[PDB]
Amino acid sequence: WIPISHDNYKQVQGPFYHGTKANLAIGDLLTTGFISHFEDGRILKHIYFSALMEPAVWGAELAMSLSGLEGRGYIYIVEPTGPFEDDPNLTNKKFPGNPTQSYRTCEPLRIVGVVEDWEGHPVELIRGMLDSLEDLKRRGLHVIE
Ligand SMILES: CO[C@H]1/C=C/O[C@@]2(C)Oc3c(C)c(O)c4c(O)c(c(/C=N/N5CCN(C)CC5)c(O)c4c3C2=O)NC(=O)/C(C)=C\C=C\[C@H](C)[C@H](O)[C@@H](C)[C@@H](O)[C@@H](C)[C@H](OC(C)=O)[C@@H]1C
Ligand SMILES: CO[C@H]1/C=C/O[C@@]2(C)Oc3c(C)c(O)c4c(O)c(c(/C=N/N5CCN(C)CC5)c(O)c4c3C2=O)NC(=O)/C(C)=C\C=C\[C@H](C)[C@H](O)[C@@H](C)[C@@H](O)[C@@H](C)[C@H](OC(C)=O)[C@@H]1C
Repeated sequence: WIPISHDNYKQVQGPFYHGTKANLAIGDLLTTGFISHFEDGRILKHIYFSALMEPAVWGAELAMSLSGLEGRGYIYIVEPTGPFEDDPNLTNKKFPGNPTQSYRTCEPLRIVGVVEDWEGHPVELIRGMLDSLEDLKRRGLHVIE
């Protein structure tokens, strides 16, 4: 397993997926739903995406739940427009390496397509992460812009 950094992200093949509450068209830039999060003594602002579909399904479900909104989110096929790196939240935490192929970037995502069809996770599965994210939100440690 090879860590993805600003030195080697160009070696990562798409496609990529992003889950969100944002309602945008193909060709639009995602400048919304960046996450302000605490890391190494400061707030950083990143948008998150994956080379696999399922992490974006989680991203859409949690975007909708944290926003208190009804229904399924949106999943976009995306390209980063600047350097990206492993999401440290999902890298050498619960699993070795970055098995969900989840990445973060400081620059907007380009929407290049839409995912229409997916099977969601049961809400019970979403509740434990939502509880944790609600607390981090209250503490200003992870905040959707
Ligand atoms: C694609 O990721 C998803 C599913 C992966 O599928 C799956 C199978 O692969 C996972 C990987 C590779 C992990 O590394 C991981 C993990 O590191 C983690 C929790 C569980 N966290 N919590 C719930 C259990 N509770 C005891 C502790 C808090 C996980 O479940 C997973 C996990 C999975 O379930 N982290 C922790 O336990 C700790 C120490 C802190 C958590 C902090 C916040 C809450 C999270 O970081 C937020 C910012 C998000 O990152 C997640 C919600 C992910 O949603 C997205 C869209 O990113 C989600 C895991
Ligand atoms: C008393 O301890 C606190 C210090 C407060 O004050 C303050 C100013 O000083 C801090 C120090 C000195 C840290 O060293 C620190 C830190 O190392 C860290 C996060 C924040 N972590 N996350 C932010 C969200 N993001 C999506 C995931 C990573 C922090 O906020 C802090 C932090 C503060 O905020 N984390 C990480 O580096 C990594 C790599 C992962 C952590 C994973 C989970 C999420 C955490 O373990 C959860 C379960 C909590 O245990 C902490 C958040 C503590 O919060 C409480 C109330 O217990 C906090 C350390």
